[PDB]
Amino acid sequence: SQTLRIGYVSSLLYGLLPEIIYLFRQQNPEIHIELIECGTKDQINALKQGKIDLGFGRLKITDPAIRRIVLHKEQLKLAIHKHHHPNQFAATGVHLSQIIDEPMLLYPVSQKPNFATFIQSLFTELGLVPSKLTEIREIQLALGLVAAGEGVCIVPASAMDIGVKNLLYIPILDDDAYSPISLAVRNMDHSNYIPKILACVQEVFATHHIRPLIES
Amino acid sequence: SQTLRIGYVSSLLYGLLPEIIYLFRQQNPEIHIELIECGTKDQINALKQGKIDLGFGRLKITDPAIRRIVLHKEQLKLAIHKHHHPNQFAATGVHLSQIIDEPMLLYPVSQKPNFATFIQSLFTELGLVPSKLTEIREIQLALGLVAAGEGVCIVPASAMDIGVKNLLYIPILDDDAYSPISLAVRNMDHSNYIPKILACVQEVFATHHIRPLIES
Ligand SMILES: O=C(O)/C=C\C=C/C(=O)O
Ligand SMILES: O=C(O)/C=C\C=C/C(=O)O
Repeated sequence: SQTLRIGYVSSLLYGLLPEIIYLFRQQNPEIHIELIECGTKDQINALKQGKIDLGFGRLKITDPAIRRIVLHKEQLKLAIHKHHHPNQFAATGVHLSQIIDEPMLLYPVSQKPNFATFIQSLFTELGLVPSKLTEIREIQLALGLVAAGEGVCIVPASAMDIGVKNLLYIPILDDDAYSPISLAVRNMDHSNYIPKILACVQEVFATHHIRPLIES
Repeated sequence: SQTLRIGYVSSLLYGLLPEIIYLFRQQNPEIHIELIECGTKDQINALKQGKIDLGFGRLKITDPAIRRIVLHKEQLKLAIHKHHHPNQFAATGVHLSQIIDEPMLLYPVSQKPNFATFIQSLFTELGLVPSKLTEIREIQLALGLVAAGEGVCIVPASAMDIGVKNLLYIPILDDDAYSPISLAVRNMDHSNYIPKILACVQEVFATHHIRPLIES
């Protein structure tokens, strides 16, 4: 009769999160899990109100009532159509300064701060201004539009395996070009699903030769 | 100043549609294209009201005011977690009769008829009743949930390359196990974007050794 509600952002479906949940379900078959689509910002209130218990997000949205556990620093990639700027965009990587006059697809469409405002700030903190920004509802749609020819899109590396054809995923060479994956929990939540889900995290990361940023 | 509004269902982003739009955009750079997320049923009214001009769908939803142009018959696959029923579900394929007591994920959540009711009817027309059905918002989410361990999901073959890890895509051996991709247009629409988009279709299909069901 125990129900664990887990908030997640869409891009995490293409990474190791499904494996983490699968392992948790195997180890804890009595626990009913609800996977709930929820942005990192929206997870704050969702956690505070008891509407979710765990929140897997990608922004450093701090709150005294919330504990953030940083799991992994994922590198960012510029998604482009494979015939776009064969010479200007090297497969070895681009700096953000090179793509300022490209129509950029941001995502998702949601309460802010979110991944769109995060990607914007990467340009901003370098003194750069993208020429055109369009916010798209979800990551896979933004990638579909890149392939349809509506520009470029910065995504986490795990998005490389989203099944949209004819894209290249090019390294972003600037130092701040990472998206941290984190688990948010209520600060005074002492339920054992937290240490349990974290052990699943470390096990799955270990399988993939990833060292969690946090030691168990 | 000409704007072509194109309705599409999500799964088509992992197929040849983005290429078709990209080719059309190259050939017709003056035409502004809006890609609009829209179910096959909802496309009927959208086309009738002039809110879209072209509708790429996956159901035979007929209407006297709408012309349906069937492009491709795509085979269906059962998405499973790679460790689920190693013996019972052969990689060579399953019949729908074999999976009736599996929790099934349907998609999307939308106005009906839709892909969920379509998948249901495949069981129904064989006298079969799935033991549990849960409707999920979108295809990639249903696939994420399969990998998280919430059951199985019938998808078109092109969904095989959606980047969710640890899934197998198993043939469905029953005869009716296909999802037709079609273009819907207003019956009395004589705009040249129709013959133009169809020529793009045939060109892209040709590149991929696919013969359109309709000859140009
Ligand atoms: O907006 C956020 O809070 C972060 C990520 C959103 C979507 C994704 O990663 O798919
Ligand atoms: O519901 C429909 O009209 C057909 C397909 C829906 C979604 C998809 O293919 O992703």
